[PDB]
Amino acid sequence: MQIFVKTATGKTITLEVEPSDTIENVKAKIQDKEGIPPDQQRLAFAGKQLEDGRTLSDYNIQKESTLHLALRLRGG
Repeated sequence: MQIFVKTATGKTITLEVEPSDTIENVKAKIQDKEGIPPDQQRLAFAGKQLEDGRTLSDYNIQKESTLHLALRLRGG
């Protein structure tokens, strides 16, 4: 039903996407939440590189399972 994307800051974010809206949707639903635009973020699953252009539910996403997110540097 839902999923969990945990930022590199250690903050947990409960997310809700469609099974076939592509990984791109996982980044878009967080763009409004954390405000961080695309590209500045990156997704993974237990270390497995996730990629857009494929059905996320067929890729690695599972029911209420945990994913791993990476963000940009602070810059200073």
